[PDB]
Amino acid sequence: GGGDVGRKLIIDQNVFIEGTLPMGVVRPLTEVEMDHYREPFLNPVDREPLWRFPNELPIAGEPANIVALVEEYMDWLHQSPVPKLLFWGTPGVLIPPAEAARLAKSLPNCKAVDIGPGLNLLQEDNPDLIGSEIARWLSTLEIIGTGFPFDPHYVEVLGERMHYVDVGPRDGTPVLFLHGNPTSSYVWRNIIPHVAPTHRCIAPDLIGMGKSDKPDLGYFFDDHVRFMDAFIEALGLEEVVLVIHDWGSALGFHWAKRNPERVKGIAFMEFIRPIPTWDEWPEFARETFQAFRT
Ligand SMILES: [Cl-]
Repeated sequence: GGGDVGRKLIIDQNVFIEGTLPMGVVRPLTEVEMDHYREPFLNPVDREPLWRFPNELPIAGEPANIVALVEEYMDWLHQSPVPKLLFWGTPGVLIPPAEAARLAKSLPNCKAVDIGPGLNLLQEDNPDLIGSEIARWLSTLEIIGTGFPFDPHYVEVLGERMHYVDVGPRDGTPVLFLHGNPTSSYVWRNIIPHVAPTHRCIAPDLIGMGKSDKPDLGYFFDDHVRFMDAFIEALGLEEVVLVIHDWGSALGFHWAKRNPERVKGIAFMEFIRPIPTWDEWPEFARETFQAFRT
């Protein structure tokens, strides 16, 4: 029946972690890094978000509700004067170089930065360029390590505990870092130290991911929207700068569309846009993502 093939891969065999995660990094992840990425998902039942996410991707018009939501935030982004910083690599996964270049020209107030060879987790291939460029860009606004040496923070959100990194000073505009699938705040570990000297860095683990709680949800995008909206409010955030990636970019752009006065800049990379046909998905990943959605 529907879903059996993709669930066997992602839920039973843990393919998103053991296979697709390496497919998203140009360099080889170390065993220590793999173990940090594996930690939330040792129990197969906890792998639901890893499977629902690729089934939410807006590919070939489906699911229609996600396609519409993403089209809406992309239209918002095209009409917004907010400062934008777009990182891209070659060949990319979600964003081919030609699309990055086009968006750098068509989006208002947008600087683009080539990180060199990159797939999906650009932060793993060139953290020092991404971090240093974010830090320089923040200084203009009108506002590779394997460890995770951050003090834990936890906040109750709609009755569920969410984990986050929170470092840097409390007397400015904070920078909110949003990860995607199948990562956690760990993906930002080598970016945050470039920013923390000047700006507060807040990096939550999405519900069901990282060190956040694992409620019995379907882990649709709607669930992530609800929990991230409530996380932001539970921290009392007013205005923010966003640094977003992958499904975290869908969260960040959708939040910005709904809260435009509160977004003072967006840095983004390997982000969710509508993929009109399977031909626009990279061949090396096409049979994999088709199977995930079977
Ligand atoms: Cl995904």
